[PDB]
Amino acid sequence: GGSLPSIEQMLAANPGKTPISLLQEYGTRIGKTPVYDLLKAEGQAHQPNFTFRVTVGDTSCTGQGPSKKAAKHKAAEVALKHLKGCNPVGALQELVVQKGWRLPEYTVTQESGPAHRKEFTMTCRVERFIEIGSGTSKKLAKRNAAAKMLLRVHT
RNA sequence: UUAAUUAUCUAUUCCGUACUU
RNA sequence: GUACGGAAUAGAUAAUUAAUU
Repeated sequence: GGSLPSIEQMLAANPGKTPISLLQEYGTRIGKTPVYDLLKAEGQAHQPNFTFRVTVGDTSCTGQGPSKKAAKHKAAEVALKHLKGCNPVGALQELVVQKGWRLPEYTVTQESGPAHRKEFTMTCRVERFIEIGSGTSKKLAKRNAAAKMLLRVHT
């Protein structure tokens, strides 16, 4: 167990999780709760812009990012401080089609065990070339495999 | 006609963390 | 019962790129 909790102690004990999930764990000790408000949601489906605000007791702060996840993450990170007071897949497809080859293909060969810390290994396939990559999602794994493949097919 | 990328929402499944009964 | 977080599947919306017609 433990005693006399503090916001300085979480940074040494579990800084690996989001400040969103971590800031509410601190809220329970002080009786406060981090309320989340979306300040902004606009832009094209290629480079949009998001804003979050978090409120903990008599204080509130904001954060921003290219996604809903990145904007909420930065805002919780700012509250904690005051409480302490190109596409490789598309580039490869454009080459593979220009070289006269058949369209690229992707297949998973491996996966991690824990679902909360999932990982993937994916193979890229071209008319003569084959390469492998990995990532925290099947979409990220093919992106990594495409990045290594761009070095193989290109000369 | 085909392939690839990105953001948001809803539903389902799995997993992790905190609080509470 | 509540809040936050990741992965997979399905549906809806939107923008972008390449090849072909």
